Amino acid sequence: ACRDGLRAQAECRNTTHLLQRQLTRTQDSLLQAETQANSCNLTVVTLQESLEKKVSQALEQQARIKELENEVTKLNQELENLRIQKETSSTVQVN
Amino acid sequence: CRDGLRAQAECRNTTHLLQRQLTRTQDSLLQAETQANSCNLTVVTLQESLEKKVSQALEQQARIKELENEVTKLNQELENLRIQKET
Repeated sequence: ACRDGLRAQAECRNTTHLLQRQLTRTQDSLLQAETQANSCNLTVVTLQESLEKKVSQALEQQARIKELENEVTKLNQELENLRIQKETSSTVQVN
Repeated sequence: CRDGLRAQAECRNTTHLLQRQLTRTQDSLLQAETQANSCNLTVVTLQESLEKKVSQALEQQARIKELENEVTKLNQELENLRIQKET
């Protein structure tokens, strides 16, 4: 009889009911994932900020190392010059 | 019956709309998870680059201190030798 109809209507009502709950739960999971992505992005920006500072600082240090190397070379040459002056202090032309 | 045929066609249209919304939301969910996973990789990449740059800055600071010590040393040697000469 119309028993078949009542059963079909119940099935459809149950299915829509279930789908609504699944939809709400999936949307909630979506928003949770988006919340995680947002937080992660701030972490990325913070790391990028710190890396920029360190990259600049490393370059500054390399310039300073170069400056100091040049000074050590200069002072070593001055010491070497004094040693050579002593080495040659008795050297004359004899021919 | 007809009381059921109408109620059924409607409930069918609603089922389909909800199934469509669910699919869309699931797909957006997967995309958001991928954004989070990609971001996680970027974090690891940056953490490792930052660790190397921090370590480089430490090595370079050690070198700077060594060189500064050498400069002071040589400067004093030169001053002692210069005072000694013709005093």
